Amino acid sequence: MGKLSEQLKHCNGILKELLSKKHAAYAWPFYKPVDASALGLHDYHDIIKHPMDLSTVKRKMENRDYRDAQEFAADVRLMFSNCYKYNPPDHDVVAMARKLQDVFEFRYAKMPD
Ligand SMILES: CNC(=O)c1cc(C(=O)NC2CC2)cn(Cc2cccc3[nH]ccc23)c1=O
Repeated sequence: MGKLSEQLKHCNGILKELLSKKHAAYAWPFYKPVDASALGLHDYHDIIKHPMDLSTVKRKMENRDYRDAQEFAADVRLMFSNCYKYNPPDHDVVAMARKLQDVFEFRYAKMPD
């Protein structure tokens, strides 16, 4: 019933949408941790100090790690910030990040107060 639980269920809804087939064409680079070794990105962990991905966010939601919506948002935005910091701004992964962030920001804005 409480405000924090209700706001966290909004976040869970967003999370579920970000991982849905509706957004899969652009969301898929954010499903799993960046495997820097597999992708040849041997400078990734020198540039990105706090890696984040939707699977980690989902793990933290399932483990009741997130105490409020603001904590959930900070992880989702960190994932996007990491993409914008590491990747050239003309790489498809950045375009895909932009589109998924647009989904995140517009539904997050509708959070029950
Ligand atoms: C969060 N993900 C990343 O930061 C990421 C970085 C790089 C990457 O190679 N970045 C280099 C600096 C350019 C490659 N991938 C895979 C990928 C994703 C999307 C389109 C693609 N087209 C070709 C590969 C590819 C990612 O998911």
